[PDB]
Amino acid sequence: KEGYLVDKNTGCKYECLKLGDNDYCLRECKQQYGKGAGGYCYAFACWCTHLYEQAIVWPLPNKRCS
Repeated sequence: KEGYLVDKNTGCKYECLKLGDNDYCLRECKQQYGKGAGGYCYAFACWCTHLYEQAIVWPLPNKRCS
């Protein structure tokens, strides 16, 4: 159930730092979406790829960033 992790509030896209560097993506998903996660940095977006059914990926359905 993989994809870009999501801002659980406004459901704006979750922006990662310099693309390529799969360090911040990893870290971030580690310390919010669980100490067993993984991912990498696309074009200013953290695609995380180690996730469970109870990972949602951007946006939210019922409250995307309007």
